[PDB]
Amino acid sequence: SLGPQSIHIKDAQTPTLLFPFAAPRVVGDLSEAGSRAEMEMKVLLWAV
Amino acid sequence: SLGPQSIHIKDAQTPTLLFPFAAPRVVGDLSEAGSRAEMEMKVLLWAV
Repeated sequence: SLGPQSIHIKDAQTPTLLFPFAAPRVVGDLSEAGSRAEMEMKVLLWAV
Repeated sequence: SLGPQSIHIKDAQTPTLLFPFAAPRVVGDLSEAGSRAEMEMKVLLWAV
């Protein structure tokens, strides 16, 4: 809604499909592997 | 070491066995299952 009136944008949606192809992270310049080996496992499992 | 002198306690040790039977947590009065289902998986995997 702007000042004088409103704008209809998104109706309402109920999904049917789902495609979790989430690439975790492309960073390798930190020597990060100990925290990364659990953070990416978060990014897969508990996120999806 | 106290004031005047020192006390020898632990020599030095290098292990041979290892037994990780760590029970994660016995708490059930919080409705905690969403965070618990990753915290216990930490307590097993990345801790050991």
